[PDB]
Amino acid sequence: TMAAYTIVKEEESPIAPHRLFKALVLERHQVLVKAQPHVFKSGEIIEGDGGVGTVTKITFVDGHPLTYMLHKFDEIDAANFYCKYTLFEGDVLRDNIEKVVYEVKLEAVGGGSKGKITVTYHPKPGCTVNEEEVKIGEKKAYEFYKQVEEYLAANPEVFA
Ligand SMILES: [Cl-]
Repeated sequence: TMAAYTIVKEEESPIAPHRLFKALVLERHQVLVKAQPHVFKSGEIIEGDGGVGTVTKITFVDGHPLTYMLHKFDEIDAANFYCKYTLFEGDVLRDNIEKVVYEVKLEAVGGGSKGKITVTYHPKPGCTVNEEEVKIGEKKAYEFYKQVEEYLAANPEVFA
């Protein structure tokens, strides 16, 4: 009940993985305002050079329930379309979550991709991970994912 809580998800995309990996990982801070300008106000690198160790800050628009998030890149293997990164700060963590650790892995399937993401919610000591909260966060994450995919399909030159 006070353990970390992990979900794994796999889905195929018609988008080629080099584009999806830039949009969803490496340059996500530069795409999220373009793909979801009704949710995200800004995305920027606040520390680092783009690679391992980089911290990004994403802020939400006014009127959104959330305010900002900081993520750090832990591991990047761009040739294999793999990244581990950690959401380590922000109001979305509320009081009970220490960090959320993400692993993304894509591979080419014909002209598109197969993607796998693992998400691990780490509660603070003496706290628990609330499943309804995870469900709502994951629904919203899945909306972002699908709207990035719809943006890349509508704008085929981007990251091509
Ligand atoms: Cl600032």
